[PDB]
Amino acid sequence: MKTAWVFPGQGSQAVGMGVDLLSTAIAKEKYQQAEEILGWSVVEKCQGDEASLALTQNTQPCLYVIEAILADLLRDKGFQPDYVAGHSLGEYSALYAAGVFDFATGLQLVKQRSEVMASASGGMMAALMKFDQTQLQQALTDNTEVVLANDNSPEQVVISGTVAGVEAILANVKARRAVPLKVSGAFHSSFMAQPSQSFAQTLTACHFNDATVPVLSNVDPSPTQNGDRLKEKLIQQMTGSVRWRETMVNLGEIGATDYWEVGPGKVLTGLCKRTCPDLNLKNIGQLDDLNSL
Repeated sequence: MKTAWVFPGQGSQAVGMGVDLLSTAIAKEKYQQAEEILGWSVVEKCQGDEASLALTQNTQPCLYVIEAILADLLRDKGFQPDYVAGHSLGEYSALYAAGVFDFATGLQLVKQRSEVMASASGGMMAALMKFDQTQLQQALTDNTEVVLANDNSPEQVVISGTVAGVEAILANVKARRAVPLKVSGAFHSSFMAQPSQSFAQTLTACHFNDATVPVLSNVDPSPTQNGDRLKEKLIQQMTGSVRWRETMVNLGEIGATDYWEVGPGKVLTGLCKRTCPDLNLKNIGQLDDLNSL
């Protein structure tokens, strides 16, 4: 048996997430750490307005803090990961889970990362479920204003770019539904370049430990544990595509028999269903999940 822990990103947040975790000493502590580092309470913010929670400058550090808490809760129960990965923001949680940086260093990175992306608005992203893979390529080949930002499952991708451009492909690629994401930036595309290049200055000055388990990174989901290759892949992540489909395939084939989504929602196990359906799925995002072992 080999188990992957995978960490969900933006879009998996829901109101009330993490709040039941608060009766554990581990959660209480890290929440207080997050509060001193961030200047606001993650618990309080997770119980706020829905739209407000979805603002990426709230969502990202909220998801990271909760996911790091879940990882440590899992550890305390004795469970340990064989492989880690995370979807966009999730990668940070995965990196913390793998010893690459400590809790606090990670939260500071996430905080800055999410500020950059929140201020780096202008453009737009949309998701496509059940599309003509052929018609997608024609609409994307030679397209300077629209790129592929997530490759999530054979049935699903996310495109990214100018408002005009993304609306176009929407109307002239067979598929529905085709749903604008609740984000207002051209994330995971070259539009993030100038934003991604100041944050990269910050990232390179940060020492990365080697990982205690294999990390499969978004831009290159081949397993590795080298601290410097992982930083390199992470630095590349903000302008680059999330190869999550390939992440799951790599998992299933390098040995992993089980696949645990460590965080709120069912998005990453949902994806795994229609990609590697012979893998065993758990969703660990609530105390109730933890208690069932």
